[PDB]
Amino acid sequence: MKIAVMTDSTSYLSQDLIDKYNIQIAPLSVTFDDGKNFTESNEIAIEEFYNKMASSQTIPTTSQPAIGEWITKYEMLRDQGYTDIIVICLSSGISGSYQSSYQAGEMVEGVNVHAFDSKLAAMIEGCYVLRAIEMVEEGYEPQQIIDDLTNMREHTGAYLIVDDLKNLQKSGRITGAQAWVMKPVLKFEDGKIIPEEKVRTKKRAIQTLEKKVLDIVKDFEEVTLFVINGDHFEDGQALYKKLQDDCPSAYQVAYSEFGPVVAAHLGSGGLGLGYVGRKIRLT
Ligand SMILES: CC[C@H](C)CCCCCCCCCCCCC(=O)O
Repeated sequence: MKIAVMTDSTSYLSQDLIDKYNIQIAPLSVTFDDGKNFTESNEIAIEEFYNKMASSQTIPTTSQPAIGEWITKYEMLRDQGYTDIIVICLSSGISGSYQSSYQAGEMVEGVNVHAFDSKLAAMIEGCYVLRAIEMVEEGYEPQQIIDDLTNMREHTGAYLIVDDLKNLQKSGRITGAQAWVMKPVLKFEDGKIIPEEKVRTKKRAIQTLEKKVLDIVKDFEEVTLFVINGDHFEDGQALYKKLQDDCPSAYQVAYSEFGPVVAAHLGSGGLGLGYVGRKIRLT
């Protein structure tokens, strides 16, 4: 038994971790209104993406990995001698990437695929990859890893804000906000993005993100927090610095950013605060 762990590009793992653990990536893509298509990778300079998105009369659209891209990746890992593949996917609530990876796993011969619906995105999704790789090294079997990740998902969540709900509304990735067709605070709930509160200022929304999350993770035996920032540098920097001041060092507090595919749906000003009830290995 040789177990591989792979994921899609929206887990936004650093190239260092991808290189070190040889993590295969099924990439998602972005398509701009001038017909220019782009595949997600760390090669992309993210400020260049925000610039083109701001200079687009029409919001760009995104694509999940086609089912054939999952298949090709599964066959490559099988043909390298892997018998089992753990697949960490973007939330099934916002993308078909998981169901495609699931269906692709049924269709590929000679290797066992264990697709996992992270029910989130970005480096919070990435944390499931890093937990899976850690357990593989420790000798666990695929069902034990899927069981552990499922328990991890019960103590994992995220809150977030955006400058303008237009991008989420255009793509249909905000649920239950038909009345809004003030500053909204959103959260993930069973893999979908819903409104949580509405505050008067952006600064109060950022303080609200911290309070919501700290109130939750206070009861966890292990805590990892991720500040995941968009195109406004000082917003993520302000939240990250304040968390380092307000949290004990027993909390793991990390920083990351949104890639093009997620940025296309949030628009400018996206800022997330995510939590995992585990001490995830980030090295
Ligand atoms: C701290 C964690 C953060 C709060 C996470 C925020 C994630 C926001 C996701 C926006 C929606 C992306 C849909 C991509 C669909 C891709 C497709 O299938 O086309």
